[PDB]
Amino acid sequence: GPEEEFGMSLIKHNSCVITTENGKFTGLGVYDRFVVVPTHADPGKEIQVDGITTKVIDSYDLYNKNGIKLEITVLKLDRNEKFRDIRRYIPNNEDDYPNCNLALLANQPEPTIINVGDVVSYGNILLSGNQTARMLKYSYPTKSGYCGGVLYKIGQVLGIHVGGNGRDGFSAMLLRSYFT
Ligand SMILES: *[C@@H](CC(=O)OCC)[C@H](C[C@@H]1CCNC1=O)NC(=O)[C@@H](CC(=O)[C@@H](NC(=O)c1cc(C)on1)C(C)C)Cc1ccc(F)cc1
Repeated sequence: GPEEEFGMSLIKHNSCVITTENGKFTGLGVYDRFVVVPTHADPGKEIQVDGITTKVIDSYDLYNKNGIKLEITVLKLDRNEKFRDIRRYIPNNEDDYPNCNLALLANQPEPTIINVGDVVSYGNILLSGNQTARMLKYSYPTKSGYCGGVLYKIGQVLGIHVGGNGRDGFSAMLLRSYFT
């Protein structure tokens, strides 16, 4: 089945467990030594990538035009390994996406693929009191430990999981123009 194989491939080549003072998160390698984590992962001067202490050269928290956070932080890692370029899989615009999946690595016994169903561009939400913009919503009972999880569909890297309430799950949207 090509979409599930695409999912495991994306974890093999583009996923990693980013560890910070806040705990372990699924990091998504986007291109060269750039990786994204939830902004609430709160990455310091050094983070652990798959257990290896790594220095982060620069840390860029992503915000929309009106100053609201996107809950995406772009990390530029000090390390030899280069990530495969998945940018061509990233959407240029906001949209809705039926039958999506979530690729989990951190806090999981092993790389796990969860089907969260239909996804909708849901607008701004309040995560633990904090306004957050460009939210993809889905009706799936996502749990603690899922943050950083890569929302995807065959040939499509849609977003990274950042929150939920036992009922629904929310992902920070990935847009191509952010990785330019
Ligand atoms: C993922 C965090 C993680 O894995 O960290 C590893 C150390 C986690 C996923 C949720 C836990 C419960 N269900 C989940 O899917 N994210 C968080 O815990 C963030 C906080 C929340 O998600 C809160 N939820 C809401 O605020 C909320 C709002 C709506 C419309 O639906 N749910 C609950 C835990 C109360 C952590 C976080 C993220 C972003 C922030 F700006 C602040 C805090």
